[PDB]
Amino acid sequence: LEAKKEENLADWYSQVITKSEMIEYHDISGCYILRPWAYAIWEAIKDFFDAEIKKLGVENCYFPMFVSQSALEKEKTHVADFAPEVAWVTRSGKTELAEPIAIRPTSETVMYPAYAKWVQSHRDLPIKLNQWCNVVRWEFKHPQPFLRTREFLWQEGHSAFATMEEAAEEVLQILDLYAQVYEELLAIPVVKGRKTEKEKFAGGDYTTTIEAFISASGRAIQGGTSHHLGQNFSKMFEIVFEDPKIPGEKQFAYQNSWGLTTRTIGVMTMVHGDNMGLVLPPRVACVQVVIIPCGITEDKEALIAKCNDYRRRLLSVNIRVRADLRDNYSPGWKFNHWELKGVPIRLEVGPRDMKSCQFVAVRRDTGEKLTVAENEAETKLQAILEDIQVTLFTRASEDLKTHMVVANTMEDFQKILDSGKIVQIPFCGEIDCEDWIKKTTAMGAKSLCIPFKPLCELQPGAKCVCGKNPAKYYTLFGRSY
Amino acid sequence: GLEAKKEENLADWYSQVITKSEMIEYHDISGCYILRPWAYAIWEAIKDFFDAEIKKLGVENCYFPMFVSQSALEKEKTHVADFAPEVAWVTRSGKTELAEPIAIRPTSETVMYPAYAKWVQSHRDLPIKLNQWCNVVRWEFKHPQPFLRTREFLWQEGHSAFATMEEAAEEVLQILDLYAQVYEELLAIPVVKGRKTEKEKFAGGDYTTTIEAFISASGRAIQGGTSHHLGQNFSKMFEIVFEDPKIPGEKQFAYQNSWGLTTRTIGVMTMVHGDNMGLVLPPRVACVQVVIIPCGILSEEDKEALIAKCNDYRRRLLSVNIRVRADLRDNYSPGWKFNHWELKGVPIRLEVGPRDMKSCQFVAVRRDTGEKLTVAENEAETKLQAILEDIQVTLFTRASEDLKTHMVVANTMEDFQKILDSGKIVQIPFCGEIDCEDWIKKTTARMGAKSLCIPFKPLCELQPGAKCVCGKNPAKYYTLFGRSY
Ligand SMILES: Cc1ccccc1CNC(=O)c1nccnc1NCc1ccccc1C
Ligand SMILES: Cc1ccccc1CNC(=O)c1nccnc1NCc1ccccc1C
Ligand code: PRO
Ligand code: PRO
Ligand SMILES: [Sr+2]
Ligand SMILES: [Sr+2]
Ligand SMILES: [Sr+2]
Ligand SMILES: [Sr+2]
Ligand SMILES: [Sr+2]
Ligand SMILES: [Sr+2]
Ligand SMILES: [Zn+2]
Ligand SMILES: [Zn+2]
Repeated sequence: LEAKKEENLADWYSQVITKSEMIEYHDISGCYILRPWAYAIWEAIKDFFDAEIKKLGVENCYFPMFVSQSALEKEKTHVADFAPEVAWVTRSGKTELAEPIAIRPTSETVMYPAYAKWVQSHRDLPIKLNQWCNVVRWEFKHPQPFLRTREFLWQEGHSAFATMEEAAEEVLQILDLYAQVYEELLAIPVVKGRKTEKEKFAGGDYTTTIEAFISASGRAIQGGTSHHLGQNFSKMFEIVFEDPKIPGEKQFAYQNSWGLTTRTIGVMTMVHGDNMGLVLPPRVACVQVVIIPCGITEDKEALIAKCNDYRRRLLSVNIRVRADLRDNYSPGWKFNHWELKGVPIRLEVGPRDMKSCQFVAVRRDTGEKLTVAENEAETKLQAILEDIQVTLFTRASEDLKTHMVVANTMEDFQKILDSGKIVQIPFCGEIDCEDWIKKTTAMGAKSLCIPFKPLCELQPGAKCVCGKNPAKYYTLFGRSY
Repeated sequence: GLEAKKEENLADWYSQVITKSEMIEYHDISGCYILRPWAYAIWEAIKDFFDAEIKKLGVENCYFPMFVSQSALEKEKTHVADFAPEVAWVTRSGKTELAEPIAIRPTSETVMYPAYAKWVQSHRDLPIKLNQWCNVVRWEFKHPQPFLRTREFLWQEGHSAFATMEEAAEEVLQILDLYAQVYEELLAIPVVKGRKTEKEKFAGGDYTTTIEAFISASGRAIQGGTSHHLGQNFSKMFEIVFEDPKIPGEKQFAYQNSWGLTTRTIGVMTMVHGDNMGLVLPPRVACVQVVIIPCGILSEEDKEALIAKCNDYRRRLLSVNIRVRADLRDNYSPGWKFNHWELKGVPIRLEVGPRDMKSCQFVAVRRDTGEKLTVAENEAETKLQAILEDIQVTLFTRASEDLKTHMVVANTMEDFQKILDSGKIVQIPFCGEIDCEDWIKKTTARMGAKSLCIPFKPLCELQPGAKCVCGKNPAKYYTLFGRSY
């Protein structure tokens, strides 16, 4: 690895995702190849998230990718902010189609016409559906793998309820699931809050989000969204049901939508990566422990059989293990090779170590070498793997606890912002006031989220940073990624 | 209920079954359809089986971009010219025309193999075995059918690259056998293995092996999956070269394969095993093998014990890994739940009446035969298990017999069209020419019979010196002919 993280971060990120065999560059700008090393992280998120949403009653399905030109113009506010971001298919071959067809930037306009046919009574509720698919967002910003891409994989769960109470209860349920994915699988602490009126989902009531922080660039990034659509989309697609007790009364449905993309892997690379390469948390690592024979220079057949000893012993306790037993490369090459890929534990077996009933476990995060007896293999490695997961989170929590501050004035909010930090400021919550913030912070700082539990309680009567309107709440501000 | 009959109008019967079973919902755009969770669970059941089998062969999962460039598609010329009229093109961002239209993938050959060239440099960089589960757009202007003939479908596509051609030719038949296991062991659908003719083969590749199924209701056959050996025709155009391990400087081209399996599997399952009373699911891919339905609806205290007895059955059937659901919904009638789960094709319906609860009795109803057999509260773990395996074999026996009745052999063009108009598929001696294959489709329609596959094990060996049905060229093999979807 030639680039450093504190110096050239952009070139460091490109070398890390490629040398770790996670990302391969295509030739259409905005598209990237998810190699099996990075795809195994996405499946680990799928098998965890799917097991949680199916407890809540959500069922997986799949909807068409194509949207007709008439279906996109059904919800006016939904097509406003999405019009410049949508890609249209106008012909197949050299034959122009009947009507231009769009690729889905989101499946709200595709499913809700079907929700209207399925919802006809109170018994046909609640509907809870989810799908793992791909979407196209034709944005004119600089693409970066995982983080910002035109095409990306995600999940989108759409749920219609008969009451606003049960709909509001699922919004916070899904948002806390997204928090578990970042904190308990990726070891990334995030801040849960609400979006402002300018950066909320178009055509919806309110948007909840989780904001992760990257100390290498001093920028924050949104990791997931969970919107409460209210009756906005159900009033335009005629998603109504009959009241169970009152005869003849028909009430509109209350709908929610929530999503989580593959930038979860990107934030993991940005938060835990170092100048030695990738760093995978043991919870999502494709290979947790790699076994490498050392000191090879004819008693070698026993050393290989002893590496196969640790390999099968770790498989029975259900620990993802890989045995690199290639004779083409030196043990020093394998050390560099698997450190770039982020394998949490390196299991070194030497000739004298084998005959001594001991081995060496090297931690990817700290580089510490711990000699472990042969009998304690399954139990000590299970303890170090759990310790690496927490260590990556505590160190990430320390960088988030110290880079998030409070500022009540504009110049002190401006000063701390240029020091690579995100700030919570008393904010009035107006669009015309937020545009001025991004105009004077310059690249300019945008709103991140209105945190549920802010760092400090807002003083009653305290004004906003603009000095003209009274402040409504503390809003986390900063530059986005 | 069901407003159509399978023998009367199969087209309307197909629309009623796929929708009333809550599998397919129609989309605003023709040719595109919605995969509801009941149909998606059938595809997920195929996924967990086929994924674990290719994992044992060294294949790893990944995901490639859905957009292909105009330069990469025009590399292999024979491949693009055959796919060109069905390639959806992205030509607009918002209300602005792009300076260079990009295409949506109808297959990921021209997308992955450029990356295969960068990865393959040494001999140890082989073999590369990569698979991906994704959707594919093939915007054909022909008559669309749900599952069977859709413009967008979910599928899997594995792309392998080997150093020697022996391992490549070996894996083609390995994947082809896995496709047969998906249809025979799981879907209980008998398939015939064979190679595709030069007309129906994969353009730009070497040879194409495929599986074929028969639908007795329409008398038409259908392709269930393909496994193409690409040879070096693709590695030569994308420069996928590896240095020779012994000969210094000399670089060799890699032998490649490609295989795909689509969601058409579900449509073939519904077309073959579906009856006039709804869907019929094989117990292997059954999302719900047995359904507990509390029937008999007075005594609310005993009625609570009836729901309690339902949970005991659902709790005991889980210990034997029998997929069970207890429909304890107090907002639906038991008669509603009967035909509702019958339309979904649940293999067994476990009904429990109040008199049966107070007498060590319960009734199990088979979906394939409709046998209402009363079983005691003792063999609930063994009898239902014996029925589930008896349902799987019975469905496969009816379909394997239907194939033997309608797959015959004819040696003259006269006997060809006669048995073809009887709703059967026929194995004929064929010369293998593209022009002769086009003449067969035109003559047998005056609706045209197409070549299905060249069976590896035909019904009869070609007699030495046999002539084709055309009479102008010697026959090379027996080919399965018949009308197709
Ligand atoms: C901003 C930009 C710049 C250049 C090109 C394209 C794009 C657009 N693409 C995205 O915003 C993006 N890309 C990958 C993964 N997640 C994403 N959204 C993030 C996202 C979207 C929806 C729900 C939840 C989340 C976390
Ligand atoms: C023929 C037609 C008519 C009208 C509109 C569109 C289409 C095209 N549709 C397909 O080719 C299709 N559709 C769904 C499932 N499998 C498919 N191919 C079948 C298939 C392809 C590749 C590998 C394996 C299989 C079994
Ligand atoms: O696009 C979005 O942001 C929401 C969440 C997933 C579905 N729609
Ligand atoms: O499209 C096809 O038919 C082949 C098989 C999967 C990849 N390409
Ligand atoms: Sr009213
Ligand atoms: Sr009302
Ligand atoms: Sr492999
Ligand atoms: Sr040469
Ligand atoms: Sr050569
Ligand atoms: Sr001749
Ligand atoms: Zn203000
Ligand atoms: Zn001929």
